[PDB]
Amino acid sequence: MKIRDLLKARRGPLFSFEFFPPKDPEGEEALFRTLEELKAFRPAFVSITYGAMGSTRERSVAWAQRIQSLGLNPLAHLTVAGQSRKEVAEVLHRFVESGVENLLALRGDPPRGERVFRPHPEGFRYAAELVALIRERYGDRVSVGGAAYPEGHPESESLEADLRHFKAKVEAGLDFAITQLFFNNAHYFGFLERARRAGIGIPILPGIMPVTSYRQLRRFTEVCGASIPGPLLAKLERHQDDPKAVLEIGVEHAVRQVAELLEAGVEGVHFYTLNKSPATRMVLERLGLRPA
Ligand SMILES: Cc1cc2nc3c(=O)[nH]c(=O)nc-3n(C[C@H](O)[C@H](O)[C@H](O)COP(=O)(O)OP(=O)(O)OC[C@H]3O[C@@H](n4cnc5c(N)ncnc54)[C@H](O)[C@@H]3O)c2cc1C
Repeated sequence: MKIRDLLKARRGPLFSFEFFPPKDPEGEEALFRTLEELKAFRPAFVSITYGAMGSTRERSVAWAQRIQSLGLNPLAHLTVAGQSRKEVAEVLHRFVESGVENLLALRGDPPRGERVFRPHPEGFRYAAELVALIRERYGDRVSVGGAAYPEGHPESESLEADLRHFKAKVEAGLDFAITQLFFNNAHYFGFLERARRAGIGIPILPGIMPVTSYRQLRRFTEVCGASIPGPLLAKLERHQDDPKAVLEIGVEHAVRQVAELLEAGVEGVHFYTLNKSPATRMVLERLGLRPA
């Protein structure tokens, strides 16, 4: 069930989505419904977001195990921020020990209120270090993915540096990568070519977040450094007080993006659902897919 193999032997573009482990029963109940609805569209793998600095690691392990019994293939996210190397290696072992064959090796953001990353006094500093750890201890027993930034990571000194660091991370042992969310496909195609030019040949999957609220869009882009197309921005701002109009605008925009990506031959599309199914399901259905 390694993503590396799923990509190579695919019969068409892979559908995947991400969810985060809830912090309450109401959250769990809502997530279960979301998993049920999206599972009907046959996801190749399902990402499990890793709480900031390991704050909810036990929950990640719990869900990595739980979705397998639901017939889903887990891509367990794992960061090195705010945790000792030992703590990281431990949770990593719990994932593998639980049947997880796919890991998304990440660094994690700085603590809240801090713009410059600082590692745990006894932890890793770069995602590449975790990729190396995973390979050194498990080899090709698991498939590893990493984050890519079409518009550059906020902390990178320059785009050239951002790309060099990504290549280094790939060289550490990545089978694939998933990009930060983007709203204009040009950002993605441009990054893809910059990558190929730099000698990177691994599959780089586009990460897409269909918008369901104006605030959501503004806040997510402000934090991740992604940009908003002027036309989309104007439309969402004008209809922000209308939940239905906003959902329609966001879904249509995502449909347009995804339709072109699929025609361009991407190997798959990764959806950021924020534990909600409506937007993603509407995009898939408007693209012509129907529940199994
Ligand atoms: C698909 C995806 C999934 C994500 N999932 C999660 C999640 O589950 N939990 C979570 O907390 N966050 C998650 N994030 C956010 C991510 O952790 C933050 O963007 C974080 O700030 C960077 O993580 P990274 O793995 O990209 O780091 P890195 O690749 O390590 O990059 C961090 C910074 O260090 C620089 N750098 C890298 N190597 C070097 C070097 N050798 N020398 C100098 N500088 C270097 C980079 O250019 C960059 O600016 C996700 C992001 C994406 C795109």
